[PDB]
Amino acid sequence: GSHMNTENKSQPKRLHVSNIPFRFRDPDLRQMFGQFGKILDVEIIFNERGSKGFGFVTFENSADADRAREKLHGTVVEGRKIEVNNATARVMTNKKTVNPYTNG
RNA sequence: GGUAGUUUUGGCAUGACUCUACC
Repeated sequence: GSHMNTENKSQPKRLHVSNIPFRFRDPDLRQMFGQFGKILDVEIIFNERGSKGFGFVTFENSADADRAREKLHGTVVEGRKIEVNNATARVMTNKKTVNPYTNG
């Protein structure tokens, strides 16, 4: 038995990226990662301080995601050697608290 | 109900609350 299966959870894959500049944004990220396959979404982590030093990227499927991972893992950008990984199970994401449109 | 910004406190280590808008 397992916590999930590849029957309904997902279609794309997702990639953690560490040690990136605090001065990168979602378009600065996808510019490097998109040379291996189509980006579908991007995420950056925020205490207050901007980027918590890492971000994530969403790729059209795993067989093009892992190409970026084996290539960009160890690349130094603005002097900082980045890591590239599979993402590992998000928080209870709930940026949908209230709006007039939600029911009436 | 569907999407984006306003801006960092500073290298934090696998995820985001919070603020301002649009719809």
